[PDB]
Amino acid sequence: NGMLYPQSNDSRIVFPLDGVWDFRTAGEDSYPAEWADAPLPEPLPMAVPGSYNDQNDELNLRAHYGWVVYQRSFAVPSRLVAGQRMILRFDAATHAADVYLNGQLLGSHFGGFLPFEFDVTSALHAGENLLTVAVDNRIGSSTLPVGNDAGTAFMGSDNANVPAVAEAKKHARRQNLPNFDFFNFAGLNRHVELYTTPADAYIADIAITTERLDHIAGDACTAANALIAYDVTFGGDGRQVRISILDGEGTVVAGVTADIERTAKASGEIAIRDAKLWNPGAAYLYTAVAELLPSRIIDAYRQTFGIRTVEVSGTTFLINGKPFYFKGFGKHEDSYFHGRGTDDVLNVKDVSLIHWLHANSFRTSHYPYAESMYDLCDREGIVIIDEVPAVGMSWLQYANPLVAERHREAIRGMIARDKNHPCIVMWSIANEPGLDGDGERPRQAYDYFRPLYELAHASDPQNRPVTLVCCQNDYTTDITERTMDVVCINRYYGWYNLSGDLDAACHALNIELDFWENIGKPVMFTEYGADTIEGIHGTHGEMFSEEFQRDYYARINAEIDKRPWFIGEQLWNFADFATFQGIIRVEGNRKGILTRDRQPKMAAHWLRERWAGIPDYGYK
Amino acid sequence: NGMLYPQSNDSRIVFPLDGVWDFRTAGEDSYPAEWADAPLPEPLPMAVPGSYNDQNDELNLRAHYGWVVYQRSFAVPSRLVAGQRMILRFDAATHAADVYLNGQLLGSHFGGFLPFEFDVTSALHAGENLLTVAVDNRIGSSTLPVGNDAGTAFMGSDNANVPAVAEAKKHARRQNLPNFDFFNFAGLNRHVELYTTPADAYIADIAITTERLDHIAGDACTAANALIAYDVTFGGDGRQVRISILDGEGTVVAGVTADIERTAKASGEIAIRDAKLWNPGAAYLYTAVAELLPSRIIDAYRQTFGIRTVEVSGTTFLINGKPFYFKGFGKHEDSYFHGRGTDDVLNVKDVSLIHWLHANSFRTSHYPYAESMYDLCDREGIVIIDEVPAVGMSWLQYANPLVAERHREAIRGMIARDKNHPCIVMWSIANEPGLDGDGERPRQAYDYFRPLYELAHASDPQNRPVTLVCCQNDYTTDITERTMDVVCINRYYGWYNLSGDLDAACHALNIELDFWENIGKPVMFTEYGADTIEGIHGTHGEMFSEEFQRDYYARINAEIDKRPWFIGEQLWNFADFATFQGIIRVEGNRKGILTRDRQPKMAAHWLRERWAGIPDYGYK
Ligand SMILES: CCC[C@@H]1NC[C@@H](O)[C@H](O)[C@H]1C(=O)O
Ligand SMILES: CCC[C@@H]1NC[C@@H](O)[C@H](O)[C@H]1C(=O)O
Repeated sequence: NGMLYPQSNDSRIVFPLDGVWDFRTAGEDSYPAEWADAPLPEPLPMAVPGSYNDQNDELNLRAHYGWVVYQRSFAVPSRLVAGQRMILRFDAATHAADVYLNGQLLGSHFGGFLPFEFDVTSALHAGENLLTVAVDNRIGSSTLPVGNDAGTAFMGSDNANVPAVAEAKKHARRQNLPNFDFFNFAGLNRHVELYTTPADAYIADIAITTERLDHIAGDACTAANALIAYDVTFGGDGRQVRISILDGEGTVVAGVTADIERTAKASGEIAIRDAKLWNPGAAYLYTAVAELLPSRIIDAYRQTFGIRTVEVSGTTFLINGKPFYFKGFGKHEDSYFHGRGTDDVLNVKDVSLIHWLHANSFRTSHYPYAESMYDLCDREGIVIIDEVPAVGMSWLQYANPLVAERHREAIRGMIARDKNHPCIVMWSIANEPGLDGDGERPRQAYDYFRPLYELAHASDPQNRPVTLVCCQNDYTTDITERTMDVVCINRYYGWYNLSGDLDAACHALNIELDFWENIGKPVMFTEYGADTIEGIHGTHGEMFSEEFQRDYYARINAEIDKRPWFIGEQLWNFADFATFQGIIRVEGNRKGILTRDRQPKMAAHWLRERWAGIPDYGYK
Repeated sequence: NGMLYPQSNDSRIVFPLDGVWDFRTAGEDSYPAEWADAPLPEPLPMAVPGSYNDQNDELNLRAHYGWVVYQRSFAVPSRLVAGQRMILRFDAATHAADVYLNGQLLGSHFGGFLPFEFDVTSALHAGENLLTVAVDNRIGSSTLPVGNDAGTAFMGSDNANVPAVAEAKKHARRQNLPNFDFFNFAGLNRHVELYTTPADAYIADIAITTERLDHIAGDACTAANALIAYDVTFGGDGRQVRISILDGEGTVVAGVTADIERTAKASGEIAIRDAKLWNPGAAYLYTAVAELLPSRIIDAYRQTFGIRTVEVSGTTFLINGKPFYFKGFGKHEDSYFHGRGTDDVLNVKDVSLIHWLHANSFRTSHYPYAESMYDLCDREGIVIIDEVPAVGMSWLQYANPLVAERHREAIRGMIARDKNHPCIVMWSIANEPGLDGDGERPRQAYDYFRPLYELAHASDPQNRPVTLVCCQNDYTTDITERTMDVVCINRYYGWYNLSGDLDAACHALNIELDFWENIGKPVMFTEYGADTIEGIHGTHGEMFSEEFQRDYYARINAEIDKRPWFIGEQLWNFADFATFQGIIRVEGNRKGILTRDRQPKMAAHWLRERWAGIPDYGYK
């Protein structure tokens, strides 16, 4: 269950397999398996970590449907692998992968945004090893994220009543028809690495939780006492593990030796006096060092963590007992050449931009992000809402067992991967699923999503709040959204409806706000905004002008400022990003307050000014 | 019936009233009557001619609903008006106007794109006169062009199932909701002028027709004989009119004195040996000089005309017996400050650009244009399809008697105004009305449009072909379009349907072409294209890129080149233009092959190259 990021120390080594690989496109629903037995014939180069779609302009890989095959060779010293447990880890293969080492099928995986790994101890041999990875990009009614089995993509245009169109449609080249509004970037989007652990016994998982805070200071910089819990899982086979708590300076401030009881596991509590707390805008990180004892040390892992509590109370969102207000946006892992490929230069820059904007939070729309981004936000005091790739769901999916299991897999996998991050304060179990309507549809939606709500609570040892990001819908027939711990709504009053009319937009918004006021839950925006082409200007800003985006946020935010129970503003989007092509997508989605090259539109400056005057704690 | 453009000569003088007028906005359905009786209080400046909407950035006149009031003073010498018939002419007031002179109501007009005039002989007085013109911009279910009485604008976005939206809509500020895709620019869009004729008897109308051509030369530059007919109508009250035919150099090549028979009228035929013909790309113009005789002259008018025949024969479009092929586009009267205001600098430039592109034609989508543009195309050899403002029509309109009468008025007015232009070769009686479907709808559409088809043929002394520009629809249930003289179709395969897929788009296109092949009518594009933001580029062009627009025209035109019965390609659009704001309109409509500033996109260069190799005659 545990998926700790590979670590190098005295008992463990990591050997990265990133770089320029060999690559071939394959079939719509098959690939030659014998490609795993020998070097790929006439291979293309493909850098990895990264989407393959924008890495070859001779081909149109954005149009590709089905399989591609990655391959590379590697060799490591035999003396290093000797006596060790050898693990091959893929941080992300989008969406599904078959993995071969030296002609042996290691196995397969479907989750496109969460890591998976194989024990290759027996599959490895000395000298060059041949690693072949088939990657499947196909989406459909049974995938998460959801694809359409026929018809059009989102916000796709059609003239279905024209006989010639209907006929041509049946012979059209097969394409992925996304059930979501971002491009279906595929491939080895994140790192690949071989790593080592001891074979006989090893640390397999670590969970650190903040259990209680005693006498929190007025500024929440400290608590007189913090009670934290540890849970270390072991693999392999009166054994003991030593746990040391290291502060920001490397000083051991607490330590305990715990017994390993048998799934071998050691668990307990540690009291830390005058603990320095993790807050938005003021991060502080400890390290929990776990050492498996035989004075010598058998295995070790260093787990970063932060000491803080999260509690929804009435209409407030309390971090360390302080009423927090979200300032931020939905993001995407999206950039010009990498596509969905992870880029830590871009992560560092983006985090700096979040600081520049005086934002304090974002959501991982619409899939778990690269792990490094969470580490970065841990050390930079930026709060995260962590979201699974459950986007594009409707009633067709709720009756599908394979979908349900993949959804459960995504939730359990995300939380297993990300549980230790202090920056994460809430889980999102879906984005914009069908929840409303008449007949039994709302009840079917509820019956589908509640056990997933409960699962997220059961899987998270910190028991953070759980939400579901709700599309603009009939809130009166939706019976699911109101039952989340925090109500997270996507609303586009004045854009997709009442278009360009901000007075009417604010009126409508206020009507729905009056509804939510009676619901009595804490409520936040997780999306709202307007497509905006930088350089389009007007003295009276119309849709697509910079002025209109600015005016839009000014009016809307002026309205939500009147509601004490409205605890956050996350807009759409942080930055322009790539989508499936269509008549409403001007070189992708342009609701970014920044361009795709991270340059500030007028709205970004305005929002920066507003957010500079809004405190993380006590705004409402 | 006659609306000859005001002319200055020995018997007539024209006094233009253009310039900077006084201006005030008024109410949604009224204006202060005392504004006609005295100078406007606190007036704004407003240039005439021009739309008022973009002439004041302090106000948001684009959002204006209802009335505005223009006003100015003028004085003319008493000796000039003495004994003369004084006529006040408005080339265009969009859409409806009330006109007052010196506190007296002169009268009213509906129809925003055709001229009207008043006899002000008795209302005029010496010294300063006060001219007040109230202009109404409102469109609705009974206007041409058609507005929507509720809901959203044309190609607008909605979330009607959201209760807050439905409620907010009921209280939204009133706006014109166009059922058409161009901005509702209003005001005194064209010139205003006072002019003079003799009072006792005067020339009221002239019609020149090319009756027959005998032995047209091989190069169509001349005919051995041309039989032309004249029809001169008189107002006022053994009288005679002399008609002299002047060639391109002012030489009298023919002349006759005809009797005026009483509704005073003179009518007859004139034979011209070795007549020089008007052709696309090779214009030649004569002048018919009509002089009312009492050596002295009572009245005179100089009517330009061109000698040429137009005949649809089977699937061919014959100009002077030669099989013509349309190369061009729909245009708009649209520019950055003038809006729909006439601008002859821009007309001259645009005509030069039509030459640069090696185009030979355009359609006056979607309203009759300023008269000067037709004169310009007369002298520049550019062919025109003349179209009434019957755009946005559906079955709601066909049952409306007022709409039917306004439609007949538009047809009769357009043809009465424009009959003498040799450049005009075809009438369009509507753009994209509802024609298809099931039940009685196709029959209802047919029964509405056939008498308008017949009216257009009866009103035109030249009896030019008549068409109806058809939207992308179910061509199998449409029973109206196929009965037109030329089949003019608007098709957006690959843009509004089968989006981005040019293979499927061409396949669908070919299916419908297979349908039209058997109809046995000549068929042409009057619209097709793709919104294109200049500067957006891709190696594999996606929707909104320059490359995609280029590719679009390349593939589609490659398909229509295979059809001998396909006699023309008019794309959409000549240049980017302003629309009502909405989620598919990136600062208006961007399907222009030129920018709004008349700069060429990649597609323009490609089309220029293609059209350079396609002859006006004999391509098919
Ligand atoms: C469904 C309407 C809003 C929609 N919400 C989810 C995002 O993934 C999209 O980008 C956003 C948009 O259309 O901008
Ligand atoms: C809805 C069919 C297309 C439409 N046809 C009429 C033109 O007035 C519009 O500009 C054009 C467009 O959307 O580009």
